[PDB]
Amino acid sequence: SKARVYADVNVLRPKEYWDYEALTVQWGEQDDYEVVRKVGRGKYSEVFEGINVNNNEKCIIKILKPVKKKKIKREIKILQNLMGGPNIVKLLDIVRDQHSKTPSLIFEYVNNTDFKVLYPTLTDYDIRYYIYELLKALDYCHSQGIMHRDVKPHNVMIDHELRKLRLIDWGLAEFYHPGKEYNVRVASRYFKGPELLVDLQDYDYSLDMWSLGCMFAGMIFRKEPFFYGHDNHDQLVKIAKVLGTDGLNVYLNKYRIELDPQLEALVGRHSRKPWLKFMNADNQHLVSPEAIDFLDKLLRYDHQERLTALEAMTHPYFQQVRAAEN
Ligand SMILES: O=c1cc(-c2ccc(O)cc2)oc2cc(O)cc(O)c12
Repeated sequence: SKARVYADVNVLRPKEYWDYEALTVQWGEQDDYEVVRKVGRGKYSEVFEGINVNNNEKCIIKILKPVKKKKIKREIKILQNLMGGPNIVKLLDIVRDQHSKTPSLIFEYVNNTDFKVLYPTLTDYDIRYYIYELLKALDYCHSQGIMHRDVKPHNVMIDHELRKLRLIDWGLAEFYHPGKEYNVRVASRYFKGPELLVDLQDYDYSLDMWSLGCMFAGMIFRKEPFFYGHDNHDQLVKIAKVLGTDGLNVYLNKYRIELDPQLEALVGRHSRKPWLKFMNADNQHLVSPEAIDFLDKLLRYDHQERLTALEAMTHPYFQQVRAAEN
């Protein structure tokens, strides 16, 4: 399998662009940036609101947990390559503690509201707006040869006052090369595409569009997370119970993949559940025919069948957002 768009990006570009292991980091001054308060954390980092003591402007200090050289260089290289692209978080500096060599990444500050409290307040129009802004970031990173591989609401910072969105945490992101087999242990469980769950390793940018579809379904149906599996096997079961197993079998046959007998037994056989079955009184004002058409075009087993980010942005679902911008 191969990406249907942007497959040649890293091929045309000089090796320096994608050869992240050859990067040599130029370290800033640790002292320039002071921690004000903790804002977040995950398996690989802790995140603090900070102050640049020179200009007294706010920043984000991302303190990395013990990480291998290769992986830190990958995140840094991707951030540098993408710096300045639409709605991509801006990496401003890279610093380290002299004693322990603990690295911190320094970013622009976004006055975020956590999705668990933000998303339930969003109007129909705001959902269309913010999904469009997120699509700008994804089309940009894909156009630059990069898959994010961890799209989820936790990685989308929104200053709802300034209507500003940034796609953050490029720590799982990778360069796309035609024919390459990737680790499937990427993306957060609830946002893992079928490709990850059935061990299809030669995946591409389309993985992010599945994750976006999950995020989107969660928003319009007010069911967060939308596919709620307890482990990676259960995650495929949850998907199969929505999309149906008939669709799953054609997919598996196309890419000549056989499931583990344990997984096959858990998946069983399931009818397709139409999208309107998720509609209720609470989500009613969000679940229009255009929303459904758009969602249906993202949540496809076959990664080659999903809308590209560029296509998604042209969907009639976003026509009002485009018109406002034009
Ligand atoms: O402005 C923010 C930026 C970041 C951030 C987190 C990881 C990155 O690679 C880059 C930026 O995380 C946050 C996490 C929060 O809970 C709140 C934030 O405002 C931010």
